[PDB]
Amino acid sequence: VNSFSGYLKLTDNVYIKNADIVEEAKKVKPTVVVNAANVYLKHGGGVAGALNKATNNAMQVESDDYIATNGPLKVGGSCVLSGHNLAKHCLHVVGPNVNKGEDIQLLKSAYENFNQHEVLLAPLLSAGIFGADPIHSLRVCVDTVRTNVYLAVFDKNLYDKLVSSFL
Ligand SMILES: O=C1CCCN1Nc1ncnc2[nH]c3cc(F)ccc3c12
Repeated sequence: VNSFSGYLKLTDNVYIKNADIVEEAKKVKPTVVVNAANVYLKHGGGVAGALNKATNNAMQVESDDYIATNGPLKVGGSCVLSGHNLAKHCLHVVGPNVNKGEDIQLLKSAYENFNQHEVLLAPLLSAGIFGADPIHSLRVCVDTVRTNVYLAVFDKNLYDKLVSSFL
């Protein structure tokens, strides 16, 4: 038993809710919140900008030190950093950004990072400003992630579409 509330159960291990991931994280304090990161951990907009804003820019300060030490992430890769006031940890995962011409097949690799964590609160990778089809992203999630994932979808219209079309 865990504290996630109001989710629709899609599969054995995948759950979905129309919610603002920032508000959900603040209320749940999950062990892991996933960020929709880029390879430079520049959290300027989308989910990343919202999560970073909710940390009062502490996520960005920590991220800049991470990059200065380690260099950029790989597309499809991830790193674990602090969850600040939102979660114990933030798993920064880089899905491919279609608006940069990145290969979509990397989306499966991106989701594989979730399997290193027993339970996660997450957005749909490569959705939103990353330009992928969220219905495809949901399919890859269900077919790749084996750990327990609670997906927060900000847009109510999109949430209803994802549910209604789910196979
Ligand atoms: O809806 C979708 C589907 C693909 C990613 N994505 N974006 C979010 N998904 C969940 N929670 C979110 N909170 C936000 C706050 C913002 F300012 C901007 C975007 C989001 C967001």
